[PDB]
Amino acid sequence: MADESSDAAGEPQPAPAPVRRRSSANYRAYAT
Repeated sequence: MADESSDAAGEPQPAPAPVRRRSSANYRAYAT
């Protein structure tokens, strides 16, 4: 494409959901 706005004019991709760190950051802090 020529313009960088084709992302919205064409097919927009679904945003990935962020993972929580309440169990991954507290569990890794005890080991590492």
